[PDB]
Amino acid sequence: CSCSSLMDKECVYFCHL
Repeated sequence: CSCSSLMDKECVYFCHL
């Protein structure tokens, strides 16, 4: 699981780092 911009913490919580 990964997002476009790991920077955007919102996008992180998603996959949960």
